[PDB]
Formats: sequence, structure tokens, C-alpha cells
Amino acid sequence: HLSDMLQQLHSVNASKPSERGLVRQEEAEDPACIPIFWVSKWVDYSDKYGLGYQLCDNSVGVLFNDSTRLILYNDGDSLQYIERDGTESYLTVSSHPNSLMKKITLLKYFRNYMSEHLLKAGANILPYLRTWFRTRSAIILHLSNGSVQINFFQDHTKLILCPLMAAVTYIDEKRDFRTYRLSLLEEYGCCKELASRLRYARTMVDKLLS
Repeated sequence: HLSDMLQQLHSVNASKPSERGLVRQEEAEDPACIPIFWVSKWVDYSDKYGLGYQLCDNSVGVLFNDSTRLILYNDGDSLQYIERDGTESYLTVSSHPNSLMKKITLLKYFRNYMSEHLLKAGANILPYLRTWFRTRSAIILHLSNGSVQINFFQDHTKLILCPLMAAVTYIDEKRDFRTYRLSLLEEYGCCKELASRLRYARTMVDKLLS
């Protein structure tokens, strides 16, 4: 799916969407292609523990430095644990093996920290975190359902990309959002703000693939 997203982005960017005779970005709108999941909060504590995050449904997860994952569902009790070989186990906070006490405790500190301190992205609008990285300008987040999310640090703008729907959602600096079909962006173009971000997205997807 990541390879497909790369080809999709490429086809849009090669068409030079901001250089079209009359760019008609509005023709590519498709509000029904809104993603089901995105990362609404995150904390990178990868020097010690890993990357904690909240999804837009209020679930929380941690990708630990040992490459295991623990996810707490929006119900506040259901847990899913994913080992390094991908093996999944299903337990509850209210009755869980003693062996996960430390990881559940850490997830709890992340959960409390995000709740007390951080703002919910897309609050006006189950996969797990497969990988992520940070550049100087952005954090790149790749979810297990193939979604790729890129949050820009300098202006709080974000892209959520889905190669299965071949769509992109853009959250601008006023937190307005709009979802576009990539094939329609290829046809009708888009303004410089989006075009620029999609060129960067392509470069990040290349990085995810390396």
C-alpha cells in the first residue's frame, strides 16, 4: 500500500498541479473520503520508552522502543498487545497479566499526559502505529491500515493520506479541513499551499519505504 501511495503522489505532483492554466482545487473535493482514523495527539519519549499517541476515537497506543505495541481502546478497559513477531493478545486493564503491568503503567502516564496537556487535532471533524519518524519540519506517522499522516511543526498544518481511497485530507492553519480525491487533483490542480505539502509528502513516503 505504501508503494501505491508513492505512485499516487507522484502522478499528482508530475501533473504540476499548482501550474495548471486554471487550477480548480474545489472540483477535487470529496468530503465522504474523510478518514476513519488519524493521530490526534502524540508524545515522542523514544530516548527512554517510545512514542505514545491518541487516535481521533480517543484510543491511545504506545509503540515501545522494543518494537512492541500496547493499545488501550476508547472504552478505557480493553487492551491489545502486539509482540515483535506481530502476535496479538487481548486483555483488560481490570484483569491483565502481571507481566504487562510495567507497559500498562507507562501507557497510563502517556494517556494522562496527553489528556492534561495536549490539544485534540481534528476535534472539529483499530489500527496501530506501524512506524514513525521526525524530520526538522515534520513528524511522519504510518498506521497499520495504510494511512500516512504528516504534521508540519512550523504552522500546525497536517496531511492525512489514504492510498486505499486514494485521498488526502488537509488541515490548514485555522483548523479548517478539506478532503480531496487524488485523481481529481491530478485532473483539476491545486493551489500552492497544498501542492507544496504534497511534494514534501512524496519525499516522506520515499523515506518510509527505505
